[PDB]
Amino acid sequence: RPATVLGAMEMGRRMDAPTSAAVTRAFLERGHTEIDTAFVYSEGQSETILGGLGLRLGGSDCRVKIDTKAIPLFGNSLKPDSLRFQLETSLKRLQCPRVDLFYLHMPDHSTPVEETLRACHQLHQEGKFVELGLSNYAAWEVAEICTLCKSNGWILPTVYQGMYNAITRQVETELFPCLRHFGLRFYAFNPLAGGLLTGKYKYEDKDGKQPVGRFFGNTWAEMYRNRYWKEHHFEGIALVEKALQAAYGASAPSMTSATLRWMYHHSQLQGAHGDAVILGMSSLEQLEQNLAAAEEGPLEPAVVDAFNQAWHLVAHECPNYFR
Amino acid sequence: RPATVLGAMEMGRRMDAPTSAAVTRAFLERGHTEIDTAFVYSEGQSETILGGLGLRLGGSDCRVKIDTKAIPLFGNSLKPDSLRFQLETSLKRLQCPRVDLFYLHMPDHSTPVEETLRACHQLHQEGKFVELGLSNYAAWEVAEICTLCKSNGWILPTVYQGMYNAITRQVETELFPCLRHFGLRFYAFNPLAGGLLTGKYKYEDKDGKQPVGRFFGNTWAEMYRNRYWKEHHFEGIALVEKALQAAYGASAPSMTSATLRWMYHHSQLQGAHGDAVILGMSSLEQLEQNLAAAEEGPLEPAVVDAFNQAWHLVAHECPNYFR
Ligand SMILES: NC(=O)C1=CN([C@@H]2O[C@H](COP(=O)(O)OP(=O)(O)OC[C@H]3O[C@@H](n4cnc5c(N)ncnc54)[C@H](OP(=O)(O)O)[C@@H]3O)[C@@H](O)[C@H]2O)C=CC1
Ligand SMILES: NC(=O)C1=CN([C@@H]2O[C@H](COP(=O)(O)OP(=O)(O)OC[C@H]3O[C@@H](n4cnc5c(N)ncnc54)[C@H](OP(=O)(O)O)[C@@H]3O)[C@@H](O)[C@H]2O)C=CC1
Ligand SMILES: [Ca+2]
Repeated sequence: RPATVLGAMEMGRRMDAPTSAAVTRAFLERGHTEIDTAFVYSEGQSETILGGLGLRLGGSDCRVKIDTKAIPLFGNSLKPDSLRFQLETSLKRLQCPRVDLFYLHMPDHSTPVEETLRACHQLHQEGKFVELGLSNYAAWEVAEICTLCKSNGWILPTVYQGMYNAITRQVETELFPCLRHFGLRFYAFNPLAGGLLTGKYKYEDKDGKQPVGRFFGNTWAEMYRNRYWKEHHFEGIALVEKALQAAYGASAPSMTSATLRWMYHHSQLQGAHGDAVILGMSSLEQLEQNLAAAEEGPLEPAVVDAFNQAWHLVAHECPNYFR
Repeated sequence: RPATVLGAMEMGRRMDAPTSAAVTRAFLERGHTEIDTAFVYSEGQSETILGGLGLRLGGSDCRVKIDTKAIPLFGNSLKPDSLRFQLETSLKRLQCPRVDLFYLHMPDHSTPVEETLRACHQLHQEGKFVELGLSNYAAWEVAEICTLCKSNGWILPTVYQGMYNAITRQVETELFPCLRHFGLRFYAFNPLAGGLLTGKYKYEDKDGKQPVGRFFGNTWAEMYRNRYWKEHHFEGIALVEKALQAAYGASAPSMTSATLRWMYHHSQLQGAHGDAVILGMSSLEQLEQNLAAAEEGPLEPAVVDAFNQAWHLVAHECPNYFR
């Protein structure tokens, strides 16, 4: 019931222009509608690829919805001037007059949030975007922002994009309550923990095999290792894999599939409120594999219990949902 | 360095009028200053006892600072009218014209927070209290409240009273950052987890011994059991007890003492910001025992590591700091 959005992060990085176009064709041919990219993804090659797929983005004669973000990393801030530069560039790349969703990618702890939101309003007034979004803000920062917008009559954020998966559930305690209260819908990223929950890695690979992927041989490799590559995580994947063979046997699904099905059927996400899962992939064979799992049904209760047991294993060493 | 406040919950319940007066005398004779009670504590007998100790409370010729609260349980709400009835009664009981701190005991999910705060302001304008407080609100509810007060020119809350102890640290992740941002000081309750961290119980008592205390034979017995009486908690106390004997030997302190010393020396509480620990007791022998531990010095690092290891044991099954 929960929506599916296309994660365009690896477009320009692991997937070339052709592979990315193929993936977008596949995604849309399953009736899905929305795509997530960002100013910063693959040095801007992501937004430029999508902008050149002739999707007439931002138009009225247009079925596809597009999402982008502005960050306060590198030279950039979320101060008014930088904020504009980043969006205006995203637009020129995407070859469109406006985006459907515009996120603040992360908190800019050096810029008062008031200044940023006023600037967001002024940009909304100019029709550069439809909906405002937040990502990686703490629950309480969201509460502040929404209250400031109500009282200053600025556009309220209506979508939160956050780190959520079967073995990473910090968002549940405070963020979700908060989001439901202020009426934001939640879009999940890292739904496979970068691929860790596909079960294709073993802990001992950090010392030896080091397979070129999300966790090895790129700029952000180490960050992702500090996030998800813990011993207790690999215990938890094993625990689920054993529970899968036990309850399903020979007919057992891949735990790529199991992990995605957890998000769609057994998480706190709710189709009713417009929540979505942002799917990640580095290849077409992976997307087809994942889109299938999206449509698959719910899991036996004994497996959902095992996921829960695995989460309890790692909860103490869980990464923060906020920067 | 962190302050000490007297928990007056058991006054009228486990401690009679005489025992409570004795405890207040002892507490003040160590140079401490502030006392925490509530409208609801022991059906009002707490506030009435304190009011009859001739402390000339709320007066100018008065060394002691007094704290009370209004709840939205039972008939009561935090709507303006109820709010007044509760405070006005607290005053008549305490025999004083104003309280030094006035908490909203818990969130009233059936009353818009705006209505409540306006009423709090109007009551502050009338000089019924000095400082406004919150308790058991989610970090993000606090952020909302403070922002509404700034923008509506109402009194801001300046003290948060929250559930905090060596084996219960959920407040650390989001609440504390938030509190430091809005300038609230934190007062810890449940510092001994209701007495569980005194190490006087063993898990197997629920089935047999059931010793009349915080955890047995009262209205709230079962709530406290659902909060702290878990198997993994008792593991953790054992882990600390072994670490104490290991690093200190024969000269090892009681882990009533160790637990309190953790709050005062090794927690996130900071004397600098005016943070405090609210001490609980059901007898005078307990208070003298605890007040001693308050003044004791810091702990060996190997023991602080053991507390940390114990917290990691129970973090997944940790009670929420918010209602
Ligand atoms: N702003 C934010 O806070 C964030 C937003 N996002 C957005 O959300 C999306 C989701 O995040 P992401 O980390 O991609 O989510 P995932 O947890 O699903 O990670 C996707 C990764 O998992 C692996 N994978 C994908 N498909 C398969 C498969 N079929 N079988 C085995 N492994 C597979 C791939 O890793 P590998 O290359 O190792 O094979 C792929 O790169 C991103 O695309 C991006 O648009 C992402 C990160 C941050
Ligand atoms: N803001 C809020 O929502 C809350 C506020 N409060 C406040 O917090 C204060 C402190 O909380 P409280 O839970 O009472 O504090 P603790 O967590 O320290 O628990 C106190 C209880 O533990 C036991 N105990 C005390 N001293 C000893 C000792 N020396 N050796 C062994 N056991 C001991 C006693 O329980 P027993 O005799 O029954 O075994 C005592 O009644 C309260 O008094 C109250 O003012 C309390 C709850 C909620
Ligand atoms: Ca282990």
